[PDB]
Order: sequence, then C-alpha cells, then structure tokens
Amino acid sequence: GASKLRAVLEKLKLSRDDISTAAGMVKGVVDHLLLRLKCDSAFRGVGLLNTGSYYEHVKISAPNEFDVMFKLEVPRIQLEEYSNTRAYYFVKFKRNPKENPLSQFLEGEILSASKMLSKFRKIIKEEINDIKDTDVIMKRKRGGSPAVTLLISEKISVDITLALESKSSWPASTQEGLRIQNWLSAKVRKQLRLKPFYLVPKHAKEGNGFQEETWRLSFSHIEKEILNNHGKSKTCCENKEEKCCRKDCLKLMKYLLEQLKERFKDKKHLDKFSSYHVKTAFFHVCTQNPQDSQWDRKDLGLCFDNCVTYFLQCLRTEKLENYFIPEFNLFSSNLIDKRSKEFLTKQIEYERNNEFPVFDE
Ligand SMILES: Cc1ccc(-c2cc(C(=O)O)c3c(c2)ncn3Cc2ccncc2)c(Cl)c1
Ligand SMILES: [Mg+2]
Ligand SMILES: [Zn+2]
Repeated sequence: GASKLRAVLEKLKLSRDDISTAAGMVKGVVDHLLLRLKCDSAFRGVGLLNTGSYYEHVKISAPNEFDVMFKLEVPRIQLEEYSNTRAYYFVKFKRNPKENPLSQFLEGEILSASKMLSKFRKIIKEEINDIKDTDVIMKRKRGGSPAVTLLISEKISVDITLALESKSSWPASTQEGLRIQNWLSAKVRKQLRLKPFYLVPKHAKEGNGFQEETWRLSFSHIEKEILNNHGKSKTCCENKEEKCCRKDCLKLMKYLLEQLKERFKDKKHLDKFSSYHVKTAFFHVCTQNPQDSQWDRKDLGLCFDNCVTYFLQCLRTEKLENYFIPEFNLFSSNLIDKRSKEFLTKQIEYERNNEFPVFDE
C-alpha cells in the first residue's frame, strides 16, 4: 500500500550522491560562463538566479538534466501582452532616460527575444571550448525554447535560461494566481508578490512556427520559497510533532512521471510532459488541501492518491492552469497534442487503479 510508496522513497535517497556530484559539475561550468558573460557590454549585470530547493543555483528536473537560470537586471521595463495569451509579452522601455546597455537588441520600441538569445548562445559557445578541464558540448533545439543546453562528460545535461529581471508589479494576468490565501495566508501572498519576476525568451506557437520576439513570464524562483516553507503552521516540519508528507508526494509524483516516460520511450508519446506539469498539479492540490492535517505522514498513501487523482483529472479534461496565470492552460491543444494527453490518462488511470505496479521491485 503506502508501504510500497515509503519503500520507493527510501530507494530514491540512495542516488543522492550521483545527483549531488553531477550538480557540482554543473556548478563549475556555470561559474565559468558567468565570468565571461560579465565581460560583455550587454550582460555585465548578469548573475545566477537562486532557484534550487536543495542546491542553490542548480535545479534538478530529470535524472541527468539540470536547470540553471541566468538573470539580467533590466530596469524601467514596460510590458505589452501578445494576443491575449496571458503568459507571452513584448518588452519595451519607458523612455530614454539614458540609452541602456541592451539597445543592441531593439527593433523599434520592442526588444527582440531571439536577437538577445542569439548573442547569449554565441558567448556560451565560444567559452564552451576553452576550459578543457571537462568536455562539454552544445545541443540542438533553439526552437521555441529559452534554454541553451550543454552536455557535460557525455552524461549530464544542463539547460541555461536567460531571464530578464523586472522589479515592477506582477502583470495583471497573475491577479488571480498564486491562490495560497487559505493555505499559506494572504500575508504570505502579498510578500511573495513583492519579490521580482522574470521574463524568459520562450516563443509562442503562432501557426506552425513561432513568434520569436515574445517573452514568457517566469516564476520558477518562487518554488523554493514555498517548498521549504510549505505548511499552514510556520513550524511545519521543524519539529517531531509536525511532520507532513507534502514533499514526499511531490517526490513520488515526479518519480511516477519519470518511470512512465522511461517505459514509453519506444514511441515517445510522453515527450512533451515534464516535472513542471507535475509540480503545477501538486501545488494546486496543496491549495485544495490547505490544512497540515490533510498531509499527515501517516496518510502518505491517500495524500499521494489525492495528487494522482487531480493530475488524472487535468489530463482527462485537458486543462492544467499555470499556477501563477490562471487563464494559461499548460495542457492546451496548442502546447500538448490531444493524443498524448489521452495516452497519459490511460496509463495513469491504470497505475492508480492497480496500486502503482510501476513502483514494483
Ligand atoms: C508554487 C510554485 C512556484 C513556482 C512554480 C514554477 C514556475 C515556473 C515558471 O517559470 O512559471 C517554473 C517552474 C516552477 N519550474 C520551471 N519553470 C519554468 C518554466 C518555463 C517555461 N515552461 C515551463 C517551465 C510552480 Cl509550478 C509552483
Ligand atoms: Mg535523510
Ligand atoms: Zn511539513
């Protein structure tokens, strides 16, 4: 039962050495690139964004795949929303106080996402050869993705995303997002919405191409902020009396998708699904279940089934709201095709009705 799930979780622990030394390798490379990007006129204000819930600059998103975010302070920034997509925006500036560093990537009033992403790639690619200490190479895509992808010693992959940092009020499309009021308090929502926010150069799907001057709102850095301060009680998991299973349910949810994605590797039906989809549904279940008593460590198997059922429902209805932007459907037909969503529903349906045989040893 939940005995199986506690055992899954015990075995996940055993591979923390591998992820930790992998993440140190990523940390090295990342620091070297940060040194050089700072040499450039355009990126001298660049720095690493603290996003990871265990490792500072390195978020883990797959067994051998890491996510790192470089942030760039871009002051006096004005947002024009692309075609009511809610998540995708054109970036302009307020005036010409004094000509800014980034003016090389302007096109009229608009800052091109692809033009700035392109000089980002060039600087990384030139630095990727020089330090022979470790063999790292670049990988393909560059299509409707903000990520520049390195492969380190042929095993470890790291996605590097440029992120404009805006200190302004969050845009209106997030007005009704981050619905933590009943869980973490209205006071905590007010403070989190005072933190900055980010724009990453992911490009909207237009027709069968991309609109590659659009940026996408990013709130990745809020995750650590809630994962590690996750209870209704400020002292949740700080003493032996308040031990919940919120973190273990998220760990189990990610592992479930990882295993399923590994098993349907033959015909790639599940390519488009990622741990981001699982985190989003998880935090939506923390919203439905706001009391620390709804996540007692003794109830692990039922809290897990709460998470799998909500995820299942999102797949069946083809609707998973962006946690920060409610009108942005992570599961729209535009983003994931209808056959894939159907495919995962059948598999997660099956796993759940059979007490997760994918977890068997
Ligand atoms: C409470 C809470 C806090 C943060 C996130 C969150 C947000 C973002 C985001 O940038 O929007 C995340 C994220 C987690 N992992 C990755 N990305 C970035 C991203 C960008 C484009 N496509 C997919 C993913 C969630 Cl889901 C819940
Ligand atoms: Mg331990
Ligand atoms: Zn807790």
